[PDB]
Amino acid sequence: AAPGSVVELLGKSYPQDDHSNLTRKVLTRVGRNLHNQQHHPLWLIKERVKEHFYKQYVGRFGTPLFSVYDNLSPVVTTWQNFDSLLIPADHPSRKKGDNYYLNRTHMLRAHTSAHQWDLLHAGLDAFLVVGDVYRRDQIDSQHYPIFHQLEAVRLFSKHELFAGIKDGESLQLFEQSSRSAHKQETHTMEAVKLVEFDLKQMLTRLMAHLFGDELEIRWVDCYFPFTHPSFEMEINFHGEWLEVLGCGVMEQQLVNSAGAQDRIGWAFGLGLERLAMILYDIPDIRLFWCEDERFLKQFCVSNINQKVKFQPLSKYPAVINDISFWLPSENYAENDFYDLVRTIGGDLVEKVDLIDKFVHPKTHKTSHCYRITYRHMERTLSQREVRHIHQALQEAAVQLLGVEGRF
Ligand SMILES: N[C@@H](Cc1ccccc1)C(=O)O
Repeated sequence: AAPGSVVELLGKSYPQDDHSNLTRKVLTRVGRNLHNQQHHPLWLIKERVKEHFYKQYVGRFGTPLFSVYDNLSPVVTTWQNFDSLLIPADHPSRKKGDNYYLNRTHMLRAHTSAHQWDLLHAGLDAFLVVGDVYRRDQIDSQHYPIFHQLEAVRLFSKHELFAGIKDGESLQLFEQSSRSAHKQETHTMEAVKLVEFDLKQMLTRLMAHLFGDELEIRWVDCYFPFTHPSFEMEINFHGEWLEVLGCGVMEQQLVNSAGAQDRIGWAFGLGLERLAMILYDIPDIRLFWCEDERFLKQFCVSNINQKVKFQPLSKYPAVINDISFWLPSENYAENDFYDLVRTIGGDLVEKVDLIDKFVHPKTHKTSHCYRITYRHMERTLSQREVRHIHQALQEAAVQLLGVEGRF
């Protein structure tokens, strides 16, 4: 089960090192490209978004052709994923505990924004990126190691932005003042208000297209290193406000660095599983990855506009088991255990909760106790088979994570 190094992926070879933390299970998902699978719910959202840009977005010059990139390799450099987007070298979004690193220099993209700089650099004014993205996180019905994002970028020239106004040729895109909560230092408020208006009006119309003139949305001010001002859009769903996308006015240093210093732009990044789970009332993110026809056939529509009225699957009983152990001497991350659960338990596991931790005074070691909910999306799980999965996770935690079984 070692080496250890190398890792081979899509023909290329990645020497392992101190950053390397890809699990075999996660790599078996690379290439699957659910966003490209005809009649998959993620493919369906992608197509409806594409049609909206092609038919229903208007510009004064008028409206850009959005070139669509849904087949980019997820293997990116840390420069693509982080530095091109002005993300600081000490930013927590870079933590080994949160990202799948092939090694020091390469990784599975954590967001589709990892392609913004390159596509700008190629001179494109308007583009969509659709792709599988990869993040190390907890286990519950809303988190999965792979999910899918749709990115959009839209640049404006000065005369395009101000095209509707009389003395517009004296209005400008850029100035030299201060950054506020409302604008970057090199942007005029004249420009920012028009870009922000275009961004939100375009997203509101896309949501009305996807959902119907019924839904309740709200804009929440937030922060990203690569846009300013920035927002999340939240949809109220089952009584709770849920974020589905981040967006904002692109940081001018990013746009200038790619070679488009005569442009101002907006960008957004939407979570396809998050929206699909809301649009269709899909209760667990693991359903996107199952091949059960009770789920999948419901999204075979005659055309991408035939409304699908998702009928929820039966829920099957769960088996609950706890697992406690002594942490190794200062070398452990919660997300390592979560990776190992994914590896051994796979899609049998509905969630894992760290329920207890304490330090033992005589020994100085830390104990963790995790509660593991076993529940299959397609069938009832036998006590017998869960017992065997659980015992294997216990032994595996001892061999690989260096834990000491406390149970
Ligand atoms: N990349 C961000 C979303 C985003 C895209 C573009 C602009 C602003 C925000 C994320 O994954 O959360």
